[PDB]
Amino acid sequence: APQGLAQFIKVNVTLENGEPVFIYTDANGQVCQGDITVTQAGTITYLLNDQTLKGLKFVGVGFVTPFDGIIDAVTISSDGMLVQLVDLDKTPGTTKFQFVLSNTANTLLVLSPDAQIINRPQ
Amino acid sequence: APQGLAQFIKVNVTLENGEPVFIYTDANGQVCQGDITVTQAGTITYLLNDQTLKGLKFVGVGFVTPFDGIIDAVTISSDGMLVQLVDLDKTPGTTKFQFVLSNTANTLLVLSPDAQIINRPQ
Amino acid sequence: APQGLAQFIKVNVTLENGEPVFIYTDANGQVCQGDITVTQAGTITYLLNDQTLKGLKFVGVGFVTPFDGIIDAVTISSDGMLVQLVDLDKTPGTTKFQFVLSNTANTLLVLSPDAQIINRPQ
Amino acid sequence: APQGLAQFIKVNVTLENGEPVFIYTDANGQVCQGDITVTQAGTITYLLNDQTLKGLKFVGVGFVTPFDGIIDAVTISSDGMLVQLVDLDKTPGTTKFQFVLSNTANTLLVLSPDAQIINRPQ
Amino acid sequence: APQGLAQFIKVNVTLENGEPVFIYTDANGQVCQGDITVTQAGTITYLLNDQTLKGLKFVGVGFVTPFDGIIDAVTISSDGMLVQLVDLDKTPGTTKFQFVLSNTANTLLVLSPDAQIINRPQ
Amino acid sequence: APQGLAQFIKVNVTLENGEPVFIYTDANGQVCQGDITVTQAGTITYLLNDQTLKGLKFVGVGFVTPFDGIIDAVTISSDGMLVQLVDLDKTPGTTKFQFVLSNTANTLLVLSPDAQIINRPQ
Repeated sequence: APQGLAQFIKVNVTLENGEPVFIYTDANGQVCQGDITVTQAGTITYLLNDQTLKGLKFVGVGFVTPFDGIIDAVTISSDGMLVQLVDLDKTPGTTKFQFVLSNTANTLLVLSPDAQIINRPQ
Repeated sequence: APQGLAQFIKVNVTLENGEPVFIYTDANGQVCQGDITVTQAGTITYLLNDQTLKGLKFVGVGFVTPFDGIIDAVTISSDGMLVQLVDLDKTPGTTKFQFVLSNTANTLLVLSPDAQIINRPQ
Repeated sequence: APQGLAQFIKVNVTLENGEPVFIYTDANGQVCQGDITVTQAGTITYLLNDQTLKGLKFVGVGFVTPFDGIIDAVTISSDGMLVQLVDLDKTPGTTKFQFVLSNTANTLLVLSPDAQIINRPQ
Repeated sequence: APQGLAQFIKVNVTLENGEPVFIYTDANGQVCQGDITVTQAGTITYLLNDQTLKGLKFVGVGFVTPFDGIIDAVTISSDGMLVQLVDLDKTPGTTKFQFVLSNTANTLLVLSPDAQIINRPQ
Repeated sequence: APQGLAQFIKVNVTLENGEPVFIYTDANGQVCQGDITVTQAGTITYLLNDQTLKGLKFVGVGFVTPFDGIIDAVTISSDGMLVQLVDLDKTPGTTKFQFVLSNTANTLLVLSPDAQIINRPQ
Repeated sequence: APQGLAQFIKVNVTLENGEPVFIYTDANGQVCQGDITVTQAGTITYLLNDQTLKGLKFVGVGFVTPFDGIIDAVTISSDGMLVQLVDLDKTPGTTKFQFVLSNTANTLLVLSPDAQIINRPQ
């Protein structure tokens, strides 16, 4: 049976001047931008590395255009350390998303700056 | 004992071209922009009017700079129809925020475009 | 646009003889009774100051007559440190309510003695 | 091995004059008062029969004196139709409790009038 | 009014070779097997004694044949330390169940080996 | 940067003789057994196709040996329609797991029969 591709990205969050900074690293330890191109059906797994001491946990992934069909689903682990995107790469196009996190310092949700997914179907 | 001001804003969400559009109205029924100036301690109450048929519910209010002290706390009702901001208007400045909503069509979170709160202390 | 009033009350909880005692203070640090009169639309914000060492968190606000229309809605923060009442002060009358809290010592919910809200519309 | 007693009570909730009325029935279909005497270790199982059309669900059982040791624990089913009290009947005395329920009409919690448990150890 | 029987079982969980082992004890401190015979309507209360240092909490009780009517309901305490089974012992027969637990080491659920309930109605 | 493999399995659940039957299908529509061999780091995505009319939702994936390191993490979607396993395929060996589901007919959790994951590292 046909398999897709599984991509793995670490979401490192530090504090600079009291506020969160999101640094993505790839499987080689290379800093990468937030943008991903998807060229076949698959998954994108984001692992949280919270270095802020603010108790960050993923609560989901947010979209300004959530019905565009670029990302099919979001799954989250019980400890808020992992989020995964399912992308069946049927609908071509681009979508902008932001990570949504809770914190233990206050009751405000934390948003990352926007990142982009580009689908190029097969 | 000293009282603050309570502001009330309706968050009307429609669909245009399949995607959500956020229209804020004030207590007079006037369309207003998302930006609010806070000139003393108080609360801002947002009531969801979901006209999308996508089962939107508030899940919180998100901030790219959540530790800036502009908004002190966020409260949410059990049905996801109300969110309230507490703003003690001690720390002057401006912060950008986006509403975060769940939907019943898919498992992606919905984000509004950004809005601004400006604190001018007394 | 028309604004309402935002009232702020601290809910101090101590232990006397092993059991919780609720002491309300107002914005001046004055001990006040639990009763509030509402004379226009607005909000009431309750901040938990738990001095019990029993891990108290708000889980809601309870009413024996919940459909009386005196309080329109209750919102709660994610950390259980704040609850807010929305009172549009359209329907005149009085309602009795009790704070509902979880604790970390056991699986029983904690109730405050009853307090009253009196609505006097404009 | 030693067994305790399991008591079963139906919590019938109707609306009279728009507001909830709690009617307890016992295993014979007899209306009973809310008060129970516990004369050995055991459980009390409360089954919700909501006749209000307000979508009531148990969310817990509340106590003004939650650390008195009369009731050891509360368990709740996932559908909010059952709550159970564990009473090891070690500590003698009496405690007053109220059922705490959510509803689908508004975001206020619903409280029953108080009921009493009397422990008489063996 | 007619009463049933309340049974009490402690679910002791240790680690052997890095993995959980479930040891049931009865009200006398005797190790018992997981199997219970129910000969009249009643409850079975399971208390978690987690000796693993893996932060185990009950999240429910699972069944391969959940619609067989042997167990009528499951209730759980807010701290995940207690689960209770309601067994009205109307439908005779046997059912196999496993405890379902969360842990704080990872995001996998923990299952006990299967145990059996045998109903013998009156 | 290095990518893994993403596998996709549909979890079809029917009722036979009143009880759930789990039928797995692969990306070709072929019925497959529950067992999967993992030969490099990647993800396994399970999509629920509930044909039971019992309101099944995934609540997690359970393991009798949850600390064996075969599966690194489980993620779940907000609607309970998807669960995903992360398998970094570092630790070789085999583990047995069961799907854990809630239902809307009763408060018992639903377990699948066991399935196996076999890790063969690279």
